[PDB]
Amino acid sequence: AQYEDGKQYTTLEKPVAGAPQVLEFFSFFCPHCYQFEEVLHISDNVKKKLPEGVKMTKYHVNFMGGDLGKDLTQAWAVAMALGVEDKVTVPLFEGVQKTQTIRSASDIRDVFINAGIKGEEYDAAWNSFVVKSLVAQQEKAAADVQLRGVPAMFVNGKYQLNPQGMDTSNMDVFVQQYADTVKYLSEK
Ligand SMILES: COc1ccc(Nc2ccc3c(CC(=O)O)coc3c2)cc1
Repeated sequence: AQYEDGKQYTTLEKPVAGAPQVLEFFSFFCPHCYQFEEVLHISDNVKKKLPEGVKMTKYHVNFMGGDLGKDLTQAWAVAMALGVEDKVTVPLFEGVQKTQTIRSASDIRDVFINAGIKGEEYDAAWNSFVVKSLVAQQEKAAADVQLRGVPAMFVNGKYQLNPQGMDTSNMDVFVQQYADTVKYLSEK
């Protein structure tokens, strides 16, 4: 077959009932995740290959970066609660990996302030139980699939994208192959 289990994708040994249709996991410490955001725009290109209105979910993970890695999962919960993901994704990636100006929770908060989120607004979200639940939700989704590597994408709780089986001599071909695979999996 053109698409084969073990090539462009793998099949979860224990499917995840009730999982989101397209689920991405990333870390702001993750070098390929930086590329998936700034150079490849994987999420945008996958969205354009799926039908209008399908839900795509993107969660942060704890297992990279120690203390700050957990602070970033909580900050990503704030970003989701406030709806400001598009305002903070690039500054957080660059603060961690390019300028290395993010060394503490205060530095993370600075990124949101500079992006125009009010201080009182950020701190109330940071300390809220709604954000505690969003942190728990991100942890539970990663736990459900025994996640040990990012960037990862899962389709309908059953299939995991295998980008190591995609050719990377041409970045646009790679993005297209990745998005076409998601579309194929979503239609199974
Ligand atoms: C800069 O553009 C790019 C970006 C990425 C790649 N290849 C690549 C290879 C392996 C993985 C894994 C699995 C893992 O190691 O956990 C996740 O994502 C990957 C991406 C090639 C070119």
